[PDB]
Amino acid sequence: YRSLFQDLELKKERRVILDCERDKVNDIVDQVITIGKHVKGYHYIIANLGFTDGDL
Amino acid sequence: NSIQIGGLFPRGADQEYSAFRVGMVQFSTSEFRLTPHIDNLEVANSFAVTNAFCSQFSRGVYAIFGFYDKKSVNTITSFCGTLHVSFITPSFPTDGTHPFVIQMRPDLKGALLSLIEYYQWDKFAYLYDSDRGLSTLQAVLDSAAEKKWQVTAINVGNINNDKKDETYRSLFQDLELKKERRVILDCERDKVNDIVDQVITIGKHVKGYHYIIANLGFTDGDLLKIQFGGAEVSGFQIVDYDDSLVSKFIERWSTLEEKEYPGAHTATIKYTSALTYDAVQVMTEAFRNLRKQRIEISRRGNAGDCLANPAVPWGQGVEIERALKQVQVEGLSGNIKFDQNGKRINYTINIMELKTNGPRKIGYWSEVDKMVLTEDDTSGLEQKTVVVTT
Amino acid sequence: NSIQIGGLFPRGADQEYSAFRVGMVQFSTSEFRLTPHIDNLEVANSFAVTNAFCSQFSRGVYAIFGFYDKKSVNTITSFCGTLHVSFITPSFPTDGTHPFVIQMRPDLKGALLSLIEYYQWDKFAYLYDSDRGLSTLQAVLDSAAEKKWQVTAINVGNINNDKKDET
Repeated sequence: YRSLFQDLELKKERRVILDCERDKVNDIVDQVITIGKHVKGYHYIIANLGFTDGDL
Repeated sequence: NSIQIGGLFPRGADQEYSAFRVGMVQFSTSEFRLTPHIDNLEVANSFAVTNAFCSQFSRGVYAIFGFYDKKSVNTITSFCGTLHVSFITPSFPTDGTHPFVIQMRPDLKGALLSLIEYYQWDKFAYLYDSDRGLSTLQAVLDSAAEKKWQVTAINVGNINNDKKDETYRSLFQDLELKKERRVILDCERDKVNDIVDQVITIGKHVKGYHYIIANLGFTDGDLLKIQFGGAEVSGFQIVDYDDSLVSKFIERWSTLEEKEYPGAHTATIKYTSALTYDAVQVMTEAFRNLRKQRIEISRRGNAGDCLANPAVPWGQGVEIERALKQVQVEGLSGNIKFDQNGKRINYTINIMELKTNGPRKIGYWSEVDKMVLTEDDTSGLEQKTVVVTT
Repeated sequence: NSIQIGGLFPRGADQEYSAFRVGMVQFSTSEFRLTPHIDNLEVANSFAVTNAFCSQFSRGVYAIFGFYDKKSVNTITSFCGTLHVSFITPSFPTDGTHPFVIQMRPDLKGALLSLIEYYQWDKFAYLYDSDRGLSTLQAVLDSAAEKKWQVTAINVGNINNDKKDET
């Protein structure tokens, strides 16, 4: 993910749409909290019916 | 000689008690084997301190070991200075030069005030736990008006454990009223990692911020969680793991049984556990020198009641206080030399910075040999300050 | 009833001991006359505190009176909260709400932080004796960052009595 998110910061995407299960979402959500790039400016979209089932 | 010593320990400090027993394995010589009167009692209640104290005072022990609270700082410095029994601790030093008080924690505010002058700050936030006293707060405020600094000093120990998540959002957003990119944290490694996770809660650990941890346990924190967060973390770790004397201890420490000795099998170690093992080296070298000087101190329970009015003690412990201060040994915390008051001297504090590759030394600080930088082969984060000739 | 009470007093506080006896003249009713176990001892040494304490604890007294040092703040709040004997003092209050601790000094930092807002200050010098604790220093610093104040806080109790003119 540090290989992936720093490649995402080559284009610096403030617009991320995640399409995973609520375990695999919260894996990637914690990787965003790992790199710490969940500050204002970014926008995130979870693409399952379990929006409240994540780590809100 | 079965030398009766003290065995006070706060409850939950069993890793320090584990390294206490490692010193009881390594430093129990054939000349004498030490006899600990183990009192795993509380530390905040001085009633719990006094009953463990006056029981060992009824034993006639010669060197009491443990910690002390900021409540029990004036219990230990009052009775031990009066009842002529030396006390050894890894806790924070006392401002008053009290007799019979030996203490394993070297003074950090000399390197700390020198560190802020290195980073050349003028206004910074200073969150602090008041449980180790406010003498470090008195140090940064006396240098605030001296070097024209604007300290944002807010206590954090007043926050109860019930709601210590919304109070930080009240606190950090008030810290973002002035937007402090310069935060110095003065807490224990549990209370540091509480506040560190509150920084990760608000997410303001990005580049631009700077953080300073103000204890000797810099590697004892949560380094991996904000190793790649973006901000710059700079601290002090006295346990130099690069030393072979430290590493061969870890080769004995990390191979211990974790079930038998709790918190031992991990390769990392608390500095309080390291200062505990260093204290046994000083205590053994003392009674080896009492065996060399042949000052026979054979005391039964003649001290006895600590409520004797007046309680006049046996005066041979004054030389035992002196012979502790005459011990100059090495160890896990470098050279261990004492003054005439029990404060550690001729030490060297290693300035440690958390980087992308992890913790990294940039310099060392001794008490009179001040902050001299240590070599800076910047292989990781390869920027190397491009020389522009003209 | 000859009610045994405490009689701890720091040495040199005899004017307070004088008004203590005026209360022993005025407020000694016919129902009961109080019995002070007078201990005019030191206040900095907790050993001197404990022997005067545990003697009256051997008496079985009901209300111990005196002062306390910032050294003996954690001697009184530890034993009296444990040994279930109430203590009365005119000394400065404790930050921790300890049991069996009664104290005659009302909190001044509420009027003090309100007074600086009345004079509308922004930068001031704050010399202080640390012997009454640093809770008043904690009050003015928590209102320093609150009201954007620049406190010049320098301790003065560290100055010894030998050279307290050139310092």
